[PDB]
Amino acid sequence: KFMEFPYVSPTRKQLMVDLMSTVENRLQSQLLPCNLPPDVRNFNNPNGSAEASLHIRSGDKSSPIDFVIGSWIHCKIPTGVSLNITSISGFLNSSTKAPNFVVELIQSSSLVLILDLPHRKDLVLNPDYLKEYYQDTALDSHRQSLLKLPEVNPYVSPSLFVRSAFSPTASMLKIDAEEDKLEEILRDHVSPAAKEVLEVWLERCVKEEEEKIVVGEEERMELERRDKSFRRKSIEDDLDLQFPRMFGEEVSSRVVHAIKEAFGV
Amino acid sequence: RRKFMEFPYVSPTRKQLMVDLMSTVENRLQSQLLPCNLPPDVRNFNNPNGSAEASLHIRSGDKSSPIDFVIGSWIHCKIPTGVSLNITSISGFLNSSTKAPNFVVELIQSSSKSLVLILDLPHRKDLVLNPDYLKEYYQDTALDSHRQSLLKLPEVNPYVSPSLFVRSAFSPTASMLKIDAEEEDKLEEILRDHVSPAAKEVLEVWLERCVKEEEEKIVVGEEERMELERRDKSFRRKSIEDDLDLQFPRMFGEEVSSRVVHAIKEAFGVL
Ligand SMILES: C=CC1=C(C)/C(=C/C2=NC(=C3\c4[nH]c(Cc5[nH]c(C=O)c(C)c5CC)c(C)c4C(=O)[C@@H]3C(=O)OC)/[C@@H](CCC(=O)O)[C@@H]2C)NC1=O
Ligand SMILES: C=CC1=C(C)/C(=C/C2=NC(=C3\c4[nH]c(Cc5[nH]c(C=O)c(C)c5CC)c(C)c4C(=O)[C@@H]3C(=O)OC)/[C@@H](CCC(=O)O)[C@@H]2C)NC1=O
Ligand code: NA
Ligand code: NA
Repeated sequence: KFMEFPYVSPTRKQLMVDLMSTVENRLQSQLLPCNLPPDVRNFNNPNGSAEASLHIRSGDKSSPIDFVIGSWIHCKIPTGVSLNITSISGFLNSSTKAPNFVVELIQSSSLVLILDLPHRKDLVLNPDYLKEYYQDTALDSHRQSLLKLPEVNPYVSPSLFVRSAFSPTASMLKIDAEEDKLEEILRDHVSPAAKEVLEVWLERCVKEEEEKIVVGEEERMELERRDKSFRRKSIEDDLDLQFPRMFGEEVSSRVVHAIKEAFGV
Repeated sequence: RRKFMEFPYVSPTRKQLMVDLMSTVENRLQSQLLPCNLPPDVRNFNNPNGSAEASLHIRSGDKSSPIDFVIGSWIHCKIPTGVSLNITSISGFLNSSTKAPNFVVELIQSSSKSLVLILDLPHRKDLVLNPDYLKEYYQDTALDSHRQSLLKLPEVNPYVSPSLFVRSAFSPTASMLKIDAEEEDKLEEILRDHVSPAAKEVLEVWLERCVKEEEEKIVVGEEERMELERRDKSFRRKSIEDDLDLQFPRMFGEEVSSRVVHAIKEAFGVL
């Protein structure tokens, strides 16, 4: 269990737990046991400059879920600075068309937040999917709400892919600053927002009893290609050239092997 | 009784940018632009009461040309609020004989508070599915530089549209900007010193890297061709039934709208 969240702050560490828990609970009926070798559920750099923990529960069949993943990456920058990442991502299989789920707190020095329900179909070709999963809900409210905060501004990634892989309502934020209020921000706004978002994913994207015969060979293969494309790109950009570094060639390869396998790539 | 290239109600700087822009297009694509065949009724029109006045300019592309058609326009309208709305724009649309990006530049001044600028090379293929399309037309270029460059200016800020559709229909490098204040004096400087160069450079990459002659002998495969067709349909469809279908009957009265919306839907090839 990576539920320890060692290096993070209590407030941050607390959000990750509530979030992860809700996930595993509201979904027990459809999630399988974590079947990762202890060698992957927890790993670090030989020299001890970086430690991490992974948690991956795959979905049962008949279930709309492909798999879920939680993790925290703690590293020590040779510049004396410490990088700490904590995330939770939900991936759906092609038996469903509904958006995925992702929340991430990223802090190298301020703090970067990523909260969103990643669309799984082209929104320009499918104007109805846009209406169904984003207009109707209130995903945009959470983004705008967080914006009002003075020490909170829009975060635009250096990667164009990242920018396009996220939905129009996705919350990509850079919260500048000074513990004190930061933790207040997390507990009073971020968490409420993050939990609300996850809420919509569960009750409207995962839970369901409508999809008879729907999603035919073509539309379905469409999804598997797009999901595959996305999953591969993101692993080649975040792992392939960032892991051999943080934990040495020995580790990465085996951890990235597991992941690429978990991701079907 | 104003012509398209007259741009009556806006300012000199804005008016000049729109003229330079449309002319560069017309001059640089002489070889493949067909002349405007819009009836007088559609080139220029207004609401019988005098509240709204508009001018349209559409040049369809010849066959063998990668161009669907280019359209230029300006809408002047006086809101029951006592305030006036002015929109000027130029869009370039490519047909299925190519996969290359489209082109758009729009200036929108609803209130006397802010001028909204929309400058982008709208993508025509899904970027997550086609990462190479993303690398070819966006990374490789310097399109994002225009966006962050213009953003440094204190008076300039991000403009996030009420419409989720609009938010997705644009490329990640698009410049969706909200330019501050009515400090006429400084506004005119920005458009003159920054927006103009930015737009002409953007239009420049469209002309020489999306449209550009060279070996245009590249045939869009059978299935890629159909996707483009479908996605272009969807986009145009949405775009018109959102901007025109809900706003025109209001601005110029049912009589004119149906006439101009009909001409537009025809040039966009929709049903
Ligand atoms: C839907 C799921 C996901 C999305 C959308 C996602 C997005 C982003 N991750 C970044 C980063 C990142 N991620 C990880 C972990 C990780 N990545 C994957 C990918 O498949 C997996 C499975 C895992 C778990 C093992 C590390 C170690 C790490 C960085 O060092 C990097 C970062 O913070 O640098 C400052 C950001 C790129 C930077 C940018 O904005 O230009 C970008 C925001 N990461 C997702 O997991
Ligand atoms: C590739 C081409 C185009 C793109 C991509 C495009 C995008 C946008 N137009 C908006 C608007 C808009 N457009 C027009 C004219 C017009 N629309 C079409 C559509 O097919 C045609 C053919 C024409 C005739 C030339 C009017 C009158 C009008 C508004 O009142 C509205 C606006 O700004 O209100 C403040 C924005 C809505 C969301 C927002 O507020 O951010 C959004 C940014 N408009 C294009 O023309
Ligand atoms: Na703010
Ligand atoms: Na600025």
